[PDB]
Amino acid sequence: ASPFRLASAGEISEVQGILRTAGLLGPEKRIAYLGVLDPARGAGSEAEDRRFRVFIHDVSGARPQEVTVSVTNGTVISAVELDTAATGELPVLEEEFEVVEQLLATDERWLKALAARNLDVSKVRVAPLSAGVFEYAEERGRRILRGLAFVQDFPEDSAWAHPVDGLVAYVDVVSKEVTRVIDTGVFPVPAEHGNYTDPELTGPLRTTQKPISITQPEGPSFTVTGGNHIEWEKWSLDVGFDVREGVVLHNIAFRDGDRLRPIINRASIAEMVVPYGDPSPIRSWQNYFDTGEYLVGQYANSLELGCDCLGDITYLSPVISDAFGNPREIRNGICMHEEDWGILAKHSDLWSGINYTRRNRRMVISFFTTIGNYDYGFYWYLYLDGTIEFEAKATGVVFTSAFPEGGSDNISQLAPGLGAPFHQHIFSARLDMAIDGFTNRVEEEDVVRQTMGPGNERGNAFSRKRTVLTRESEAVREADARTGRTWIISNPESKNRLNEPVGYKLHAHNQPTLLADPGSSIARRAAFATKDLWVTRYADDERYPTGDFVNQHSGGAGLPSYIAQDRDIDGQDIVVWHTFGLTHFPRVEDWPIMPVDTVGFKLRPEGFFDRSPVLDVPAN
Amino acid sequence: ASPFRLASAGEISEVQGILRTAGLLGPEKRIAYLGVLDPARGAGSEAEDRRFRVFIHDVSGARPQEVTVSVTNGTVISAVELDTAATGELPVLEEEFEVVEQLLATDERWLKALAARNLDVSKVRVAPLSAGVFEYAEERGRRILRGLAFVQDFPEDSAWAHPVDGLVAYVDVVSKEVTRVIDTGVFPVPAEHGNYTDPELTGPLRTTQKPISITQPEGPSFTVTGGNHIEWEKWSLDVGFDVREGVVLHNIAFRDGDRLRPIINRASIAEMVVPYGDPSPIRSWQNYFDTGEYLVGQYANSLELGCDCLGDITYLSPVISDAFGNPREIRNGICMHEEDWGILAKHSDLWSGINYTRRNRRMVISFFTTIGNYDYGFYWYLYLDGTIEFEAKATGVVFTSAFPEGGSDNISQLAPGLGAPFHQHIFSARLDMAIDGFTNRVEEEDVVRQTMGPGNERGNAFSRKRTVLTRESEAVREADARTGRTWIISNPESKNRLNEPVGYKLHAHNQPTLLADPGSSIARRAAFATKDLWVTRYADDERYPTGDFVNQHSGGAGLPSYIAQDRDIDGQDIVVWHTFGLTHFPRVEDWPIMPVDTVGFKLRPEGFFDRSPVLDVPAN
Ligand SMILES: [Cu+2]
Ligand SMILES: [Cu+2]
Repeated sequence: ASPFRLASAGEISEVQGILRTAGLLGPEKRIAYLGVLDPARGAGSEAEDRRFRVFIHDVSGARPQEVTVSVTNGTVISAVELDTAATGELPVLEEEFEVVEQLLATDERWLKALAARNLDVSKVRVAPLSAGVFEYAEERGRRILRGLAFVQDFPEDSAWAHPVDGLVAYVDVVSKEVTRVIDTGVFPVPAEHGNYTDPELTGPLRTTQKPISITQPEGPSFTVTGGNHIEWEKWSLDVGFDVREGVVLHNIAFRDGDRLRPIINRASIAEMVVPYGDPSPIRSWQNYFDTGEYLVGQYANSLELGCDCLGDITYLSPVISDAFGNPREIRNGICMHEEDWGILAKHSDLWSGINYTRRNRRMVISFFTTIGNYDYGFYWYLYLDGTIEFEAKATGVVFTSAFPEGGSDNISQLAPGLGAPFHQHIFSARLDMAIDGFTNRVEEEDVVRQTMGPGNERGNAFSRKRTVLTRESEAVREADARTGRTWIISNPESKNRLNEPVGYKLHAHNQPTLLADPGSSIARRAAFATKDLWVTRYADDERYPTGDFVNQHSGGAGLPSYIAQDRDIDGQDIVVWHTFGLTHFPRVEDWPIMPVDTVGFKLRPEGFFDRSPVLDVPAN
Repeated sequence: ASPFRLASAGEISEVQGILRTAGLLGPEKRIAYLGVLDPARGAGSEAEDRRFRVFIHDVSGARPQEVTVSVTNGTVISAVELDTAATGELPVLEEEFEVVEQLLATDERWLKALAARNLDVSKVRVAPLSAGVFEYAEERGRRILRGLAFVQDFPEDSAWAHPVDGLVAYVDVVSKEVTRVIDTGVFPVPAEHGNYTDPELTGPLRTTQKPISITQPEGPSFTVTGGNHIEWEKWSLDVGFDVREGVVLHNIAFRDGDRLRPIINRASIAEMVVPYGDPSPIRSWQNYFDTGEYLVGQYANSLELGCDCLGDITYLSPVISDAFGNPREIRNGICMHEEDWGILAKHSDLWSGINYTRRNRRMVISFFTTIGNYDYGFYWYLYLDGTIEFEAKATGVVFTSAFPEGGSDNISQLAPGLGAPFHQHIFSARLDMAIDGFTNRVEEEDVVRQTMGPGNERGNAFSRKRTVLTRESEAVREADARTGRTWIISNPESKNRLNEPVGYKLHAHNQPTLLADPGSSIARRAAFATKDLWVTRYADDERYPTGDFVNQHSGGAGLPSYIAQDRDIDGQDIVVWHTFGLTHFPRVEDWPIMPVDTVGFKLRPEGFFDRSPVLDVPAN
């Protein structure tokens, strides 16, 4: 049995049983996070000790704990109470989100505000959002949620079309008290509806699209063994799933003839922040840490065939735990399939008379998640030529506000009186590198322009330069699209036939990074987002760029803390953290429902192979 | 019917008859370029007048002429003699390429160079490349091609694997003289073959790739009328083909309700430069102007179904003129098909209970060309949401040299002793803008970061700024990926319902531009490539960023010349020229045959529509 297989429903139940038996899961206990711990550093280590990490919250306000249980031996390996005001609060529970609207509905200040706007309280939906850490000392140690109002005229109506601006409430979800209600002024509530399903808005439906059928008469080319192990066109990997990160890929390797050579030990989107740049007090605290605070894997959708995933699809239905330890499966939550990718290589040679053409194809592993108004698709691609690529697709309904009279420098109009606060969606891919094994290093490669003169008389010469990042204090790098900056992860002791260290080159999209002022809370809490690439010495306890407990943490927690250790990264077990995102000034065509936009990165072999790894692909 | 239809065989033959009748096409004349001209500006279209422009070369050595004929009226509109030493030589003739190897084979200095290397002349292929303008005063006014040697061991051998470095010959293709033979020293000639079809090199072929059947049961969704008029999912356009530019798109328009709205009047890749960065005198003059010097449309491949173009494909077989004025058809030279493009939009709403998912698709129009060792595919994409995108695909065999013992800063090693000089593939897309008509303008949009303080107390705010480029003198812009710089083309007199000028935003990949020293011959001849964006006031004689005659032509024509006019581009008939390219540092993975690498750009609607233009897309 592989130590990388997906956690079984019975394993979750087993952790529940172990926890309750240990008396760590009473009536007031809630599992805020639960996930298996994959194998520590070993090699010939065979002791199958399946362990799970759990964050246990206490509804009575009693200190929460971080517990590690061995589902194999049925024991509690560790259990530590947490001082949340120091180390941060646990992830928000879905139940806590639910209580916000309820409480506000019976709060005088809230009802007072709704009354002044002639808004029927039973029609007002509340988006219960993370609070972060700002200037309210009373919040330290307490679990707060901040709610924003949206009018829903009827059950099937889209409330996002009707933001109630000038109003925000702060709710303590444990004592269940409305700590604050702020009403800066009445703003008219956008009247037009945004029901993209209403024929009055859609108009007659197109009858012009003919069907495109993608089939595989002989089935797929990849094989799935042990439930989540993929073998496809020389590639080898394990598809894992975590409630916090979503799909995680393990042991990405390419079989170069005889040997199965490792490339990336673990690949995942370790974080994703969505900061808002509207200076209004109503939204200036708004910053979603979808992965850290909400847990994107928890909200994974059940993908439909022919709708979400077209073609010959192979599904994985991961199992997560609920607030009480009961296993829950996300039916068809993961799509696995291979798709045509046009031309791989082509050449019509005059001298030899040989005309050669080959088609490319990509293995696709994906999942979609819904975080309130937004929906995000996470796609990992494996190409025939050895390229690894990640692509995040953003859709959903844009978060609205009112559009100020006289316009705004931080909000765009989408409809009459309907505003759309500017914001970014910034991802962090954590890549536990394993280029032909763990001894790796990273070089920053810049294009080098040369001056016309001796040795370059015609001024046509251009070169390249590579700077090795030796210590962590010099591994916080920024982009420079102008000089064609990329980053190469190589293995100093593994050379190709030309006696050069094998490698893989990371190609970033060079999108803008965190725009917020450097002294802001969000710049402190999402420092990872302020730079494009980070390199750290590997450590089993350094899993997220923002830290373990992101919710309401004061700042400096993940990457900036890890880097401060200043460890040696030159030819060591290393991890690459790549920051990449979309800076969003919503447009009229993003309303009522935003068409997909994407961001990503990819890594290509750079002297990894001895020649093209795709010479054996047939004509077809 | 449509003045935008493709030139027919008959029209070509007729142009030949008109030139002949006019005494402009006797036995010593050769057509170096022939193409139909676009209808003149202004709705004042007094019937059909199909005019063609021709560049006529004289094999006896007499001055060439540029001629415009009205194939409709059977007249010569104009015909002028060309002083090629001032205005540039005509594009290279296919026949002139054959010449080089032949002449060299009988030259004593050449045979002497070959003998010094123990190479059999009958086995030495010569790559006859464009000359450019350097320090050879004797070349002024003459049609020169420079030759580089490659050993081909047998008929089916790939000579690219065996470059003969240290040797270059200059040849006058009209007087048929070998003007120069330069030998800098013997180099070992790389021995390994690069026969990617040799079973011994490929190893047994994979038997693991199952079929991926892409079919359209009811046929395609697009219609082709009048030979080249395409109508697909609200889009409307004409697919034209020019021997110099290749596929050209005309009258790109989107049907918005009852109104056919124009977006781009004309789109084409107006130039394509491939500069080499090896300071060796053997190659320091190497710079392919594939479009301007070689003419990409003339080397377009015949695309095979199932191999090059997969799915339900509608082909176009454009007609070009051979060197004598006879028409020549390029069978299946252009592919037109629509393809699935994943998720268009997706949202699962808690509050409304509505889950919505829609698929995207794109109209693809492409062709592939072969310029000696390389092959480039040109792909234009039209998406359901109104996005217009271009993608250039680079493949084939890389241009080799010897890898110097002791390494190199401008050449990389691909095999033992085999080098690959550093180079770039830079394109220029000419976009004759028509955003809701000709009255357009361009703004450069930068993201704006804000300082924490009054009005932005929490330092989270970020904005954007737009600068209107009013005169051509301020319309030569550079990229700034750091500030998310983009360019918006709007129609100041056409507003969306929110009273905002409709527009389209151009998203560049922000790859490095021309690396050469600014004082070099290439920097001046490919000045366009030194900047990302140029905007000009439309002129019927301003068609190429490099001018009409690029072959052995110095700076003095093209964009830098047009720009000096400093015309008004603020709310005028304007043209956008976007420079974008690849910096290729050849890797071992690119040998023996290069796997596809890509580059491009796209334009997305920016307040062009009144809401998402895809609400009428059915689920089915
Ligand atoms: Cu957004
Ligand atoms: Cu290249």
